[PDB]
Amino acid sequence: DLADRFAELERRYDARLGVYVPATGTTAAIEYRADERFAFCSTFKAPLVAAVLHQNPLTHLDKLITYTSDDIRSISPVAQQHVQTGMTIGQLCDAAIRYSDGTAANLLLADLGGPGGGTAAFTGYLRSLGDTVSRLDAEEPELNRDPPGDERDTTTPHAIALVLQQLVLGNALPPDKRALLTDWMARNTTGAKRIRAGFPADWKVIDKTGTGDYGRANDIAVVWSPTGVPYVVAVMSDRAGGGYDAEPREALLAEAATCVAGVLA
Amino acid sequence: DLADRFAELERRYDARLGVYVPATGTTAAIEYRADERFAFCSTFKAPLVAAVLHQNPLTHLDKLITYTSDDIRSISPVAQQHVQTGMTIGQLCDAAIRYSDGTAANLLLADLGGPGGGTAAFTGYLRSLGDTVSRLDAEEPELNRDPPGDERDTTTPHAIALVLQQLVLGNALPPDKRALLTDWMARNTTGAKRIRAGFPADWKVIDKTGTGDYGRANDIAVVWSPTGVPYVVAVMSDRAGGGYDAEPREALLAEAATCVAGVLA
Amino acid sequence: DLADRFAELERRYDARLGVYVPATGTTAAIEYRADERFAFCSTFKAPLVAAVLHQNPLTHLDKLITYTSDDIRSISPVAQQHVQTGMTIGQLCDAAIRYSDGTAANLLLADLGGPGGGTAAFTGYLRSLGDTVSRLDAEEPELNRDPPGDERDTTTPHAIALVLQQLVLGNALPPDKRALLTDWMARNTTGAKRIRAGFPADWKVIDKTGTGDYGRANDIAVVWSPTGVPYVVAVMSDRAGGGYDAEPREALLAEAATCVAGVLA
Amino acid sequence: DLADRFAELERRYDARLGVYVPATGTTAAIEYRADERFAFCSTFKAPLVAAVLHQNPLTHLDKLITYTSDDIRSISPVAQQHVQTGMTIGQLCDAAIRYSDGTAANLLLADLGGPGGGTAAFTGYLRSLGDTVSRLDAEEPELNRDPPGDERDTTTPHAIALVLQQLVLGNALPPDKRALLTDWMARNTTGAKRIRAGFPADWKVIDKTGTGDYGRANDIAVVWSPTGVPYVVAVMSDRAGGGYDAEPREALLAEAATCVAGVLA
Ligand SMILES: *C(=O)/C=C/N[C@@H](C(=O)O)C(C)(C)S(=O)O
Ligand SMILES: *C(=O)/C=C/N[C@@H](C(=O)O)C(C)(C)S(=O)O
Ligand SMILES: *C(=O)/C=C/N[C@@H](C(=O)O)C(C)(C)S(=O)O
Ligand SMILES: *C(=O)/C=C/N[C@@H](C(=O)O)C(C)(C)S(=O)O
Repeated sequence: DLADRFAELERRYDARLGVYVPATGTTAAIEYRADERFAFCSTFKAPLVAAVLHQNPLTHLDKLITYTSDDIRSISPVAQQHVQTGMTIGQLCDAAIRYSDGTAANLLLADLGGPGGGTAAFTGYLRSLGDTVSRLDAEEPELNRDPPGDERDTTTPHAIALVLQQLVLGNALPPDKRALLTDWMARNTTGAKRIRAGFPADWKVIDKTGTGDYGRANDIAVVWSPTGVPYVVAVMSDRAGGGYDAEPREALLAEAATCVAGVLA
Repeated sequence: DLADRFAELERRYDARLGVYVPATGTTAAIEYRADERFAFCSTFKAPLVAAVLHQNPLTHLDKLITYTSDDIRSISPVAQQHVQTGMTIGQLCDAAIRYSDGTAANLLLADLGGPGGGTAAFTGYLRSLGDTVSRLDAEEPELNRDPPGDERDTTTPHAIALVLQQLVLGNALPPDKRALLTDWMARNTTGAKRIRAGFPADWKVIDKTGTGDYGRANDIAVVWSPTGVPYVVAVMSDRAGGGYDAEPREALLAEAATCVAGVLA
Repeated sequence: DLADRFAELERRYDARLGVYVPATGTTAAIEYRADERFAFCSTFKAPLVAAVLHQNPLTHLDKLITYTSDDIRSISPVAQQHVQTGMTIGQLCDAAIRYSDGTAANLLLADLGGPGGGTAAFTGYLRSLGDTVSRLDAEEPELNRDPPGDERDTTTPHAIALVLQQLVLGNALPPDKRALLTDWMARNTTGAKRIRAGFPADWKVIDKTGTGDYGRANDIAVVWSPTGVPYVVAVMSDRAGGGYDAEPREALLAEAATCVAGVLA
Repeated sequence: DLADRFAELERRYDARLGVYVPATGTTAAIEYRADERFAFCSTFKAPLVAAVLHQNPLTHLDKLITYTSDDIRSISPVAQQHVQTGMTIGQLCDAAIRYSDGTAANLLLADLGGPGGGTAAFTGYLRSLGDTVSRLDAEEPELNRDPPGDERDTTTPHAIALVLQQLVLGNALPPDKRALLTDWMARNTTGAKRIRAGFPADWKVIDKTGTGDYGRANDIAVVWSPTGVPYVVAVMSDRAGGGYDAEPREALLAEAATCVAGVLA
């Protein structure tokens, strides 16, 4: 009967809440709008880094990439400060995950190559991981402002949680590459008020946030209980009824994570 | 059903969980063995300090009390450093709440005066708050050693929660005296791994812990939601099956408070 | 003295360092190459929006400005996503201060009006604050790429400090317009590795950075001691011996700010 | 001329200040009352843990130590909650450093073995490292209330900084034991408003604090530059002119640390 509390949070925040938690040997899966489509936003930056790491040897992280002023089309708090110096693949992976750097994600997508600047190649990496519903059709910041009902650049809480499970807890990556992604998400600096704020301090939380227009605000995370049991939590939400200028509500994601924590205790 | 999760941690930690959260205008009351009798242990020092504040004026806190080395009976991290100087009533209140000092509580009990070192006077104060169930018959450290089934020095999560609601949230004390009591519990240094560990960091938590033999571990608390809504959480537990030297499981209290936080979210 | 440490980092980083801390009532004035001219770079946007605040009332902030793709010339993380909808006056101020948007600054210069994109109007506001030395002649991205020795688009560490002192601590703007200017500089997102990284955490730091070619890296800041004492710190630097594409060294600005924080404590 | 700022801090805070920083290869040695005697306070718990580490193998840290209520003679936030279950030697080393547990330090002194609870063995360990000035004669908390002028339980900022240098940067311990002591001092929870508050955030600071009567406030630490250069900072202070109940001033230690940070920059 956890769907009642989730439905009450939707009424309180005027939002559509989507929550999925994969099942464990001891607990059942938590599902609220798990198979509904929400916008990817910056949450695609976590499997994108894994895609770059998967198709390249570890030595590729030192390849320097140079870009111009016209490449910075969205908020890039790190790419903005290295236009003259350039950036390696590893620095692009660090900025895309920890600071949600918009330009870093577009260069990482271009590093994947192929049509669409790497969007079709990234979606192919999800299909190889069993993901059958997610899709990425544009770059930043276009993928954030898709109209409601448009299935472009959307995923499901059920789909993105399984992808995050194989990248961190599964064997989709070797231990050396998987340890790089886990450390990057563990030091994320944009999710202090989302899933991290809903879980107690003794719980470990690595995450990658995502914000867009129409009040969109998601956060995919892997949590560790104080005893050490790992759970994957996928929380996504939008407020498309409020319009394009709808303000996201980070408290809804923090409140939903507090509901999930009581069930996982 | 929260009672099912409240019935698993008993089997998981081999304990007897007692939870009570007084109902508010928006939320219902959380009950699990709420009317079952649990030992006061060191939690009685919260209504004990409020008793001294109730009968005595503000200037009574500056009254010095002397004591010899014979009066130090239980754990007294502060009393073992003022045997030559003595402590004023205010210091004994600060030591009894924040550090759970055993000798300070015995001195505050004798400060109430009466039969048995101020125990009957203490129970008499509990009766004025409408609590006719709880009782205190012994002094430190004998009240922690009462065998199970015995009703001496016992209380219930139902009756101690309403008492804390009257003292901290109600009008049991005038505002200037109530501000002093809340500050001491807000700076408690013995409850980091109990209710404070089970609630998210953005929740304010004041508490007074209680430990004892037979695996007794209690924590009565008044928590505040990130929006400012106040609740009262009373969690008590023991493991009488493990014998006299049963080990108290602090993780059971912290894990129980997370369940309460989920429903209260 | 401080001048010898200020003469060491220049050798450590192969740069030309310029510091100025205007004297307050308590301590003296820290000066090192204070009157030597350094490039304005993106630091001119701090007094720019203050000029737009001064000669227009508060209702002018709501004025909409429509622009095309050809107007995007320098880096513009915020201005590049509002080509169809346009931006307001206040939105251009927030983007030019917090994100150092080049397009927003070139539009703010045009909003002040006048000849040559209104650069003389900008300097037409500096002498009114007493600044005789500083000058601005070009728009982005041309003011950043002036050759060394040229005096166009230059100020001095002595010249832009007292203006920042007048604009944050003096009486240059009314309180209604002062609150907005200070808030925008406190939420700056382009200078976490400069003066902010040099001062301890308990020091409030508002700033507006500036970076350009020839290894030019500036940061003007108003810091507050843990006790509430305000100070104006202006650190400008270039590397005019390494070519047009010399790498700017942010570490020198953070080390110089630490060398300023020592005497101020 | 850095001794001029240390004197003004002595004048402003009404306290005697002791500061020593051992000279590295690039910088010189910073001294201010470095050879004067200051009380040990809780700073002796850093070499005490290293003493137990040095005299015993790694698996000795798993030995369970049991104690009674009488062993809690000072503030012991960790030992007070483990009277029933007991504490291992590894847990005693953690609590003595991170939480400055009083009972844990006394038990570790007994683990060293020797006359008067093992204080003669701890002093002998300091003589082994080359320290011929420091001395420990009392236990907790008697070593904190010594009168001014007494050499009992005192060291010097010059001697304690050289002891801490070999224990962390030197090779007084093998890398396995040395990594445990460094990790414990890195996660200290009692020095937030002392040396840590005086250094920029991008400097890594491990430390152990000390506080006692007569306004005594010490903090020994090892800091790391943003580039990775290590320095040892020993800051001690008292206010013995203010009497037994003289309040300590943590801001004096934080302000003196900011002066050292600017010189080491
Ligand atoms: C994730 O990829 C984020 C984009 N950032 C959003 C934000 O809330 O800052 C936008 C859509 C507003 S942006 O293009 O900066
Ligand atoms: C508060 O009054 C005390 C509970 N005392 C326990 C403790 O953990 O300190 C005992 C059982 C150890 S005690 O009889 O002091
Ligand atoms: C102020 O806003 C500065 C722009 N300066 C440079 C920068 O790194 O941001 C450039 C390279 C964009 S300048 O191109 O002419
Ligand atoms: C280590 O230096 C401290 C022991 N405790 C002191 C403190 O300030 O925490 C005292 C002075 C309170 S004590 O004598 O326990």
